[PDB]
Amino acid sequence: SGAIYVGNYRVVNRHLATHNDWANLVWEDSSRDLLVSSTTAQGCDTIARCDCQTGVYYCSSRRKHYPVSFSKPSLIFVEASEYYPARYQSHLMLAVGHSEPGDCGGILRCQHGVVGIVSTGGNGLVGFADVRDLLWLDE
Ligand SMILES: CSc1cccc(CN2C[C@@H](C(N)=O)CCC2=O)c1
Ligand SMILES: [Zn+2]
Repeated sequence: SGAIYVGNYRVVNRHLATHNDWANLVWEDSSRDLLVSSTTAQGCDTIARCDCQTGVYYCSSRRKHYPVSFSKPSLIFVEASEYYPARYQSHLMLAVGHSEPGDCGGILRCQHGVVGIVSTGGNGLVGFADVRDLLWLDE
């Protein structure tokens, strides 16, 4: 679990979105595993606007943050779940690091701000859904 709070918006993994998130829906993209809902309070998280490939993510299954090198956002094949059939997920970045399904939503940050949230991982892997291209989050 985990979410980004910026302005009048809440960014969550689409597969973890609640009934409240869907009744206050602003935008969703199944191919990215992202959903954005509107909120009654103002958020102060800062979204990074950069091409950083290094940062730190929160891993809830270890109660720890880990520094990682991560790939550029791209279409990567992801295996099936009760949430999705096997498919290409877009705007996804991989790093070598620990992750388990309940780790989805943990934030990845660089010196410029929030980069994305955990959404994948594998055998050692871990994947992050990028949010840096969502320029409208700031306005
Ligand atoms: C086996 S480690 C791991 C870590 C994070 C996530 C997963 C698998 N997964 C993929 C998600 C997606 N983005 O399609 C949907 C929900 C889900 O459980 C495995
Ligand atoms: Zn950066």
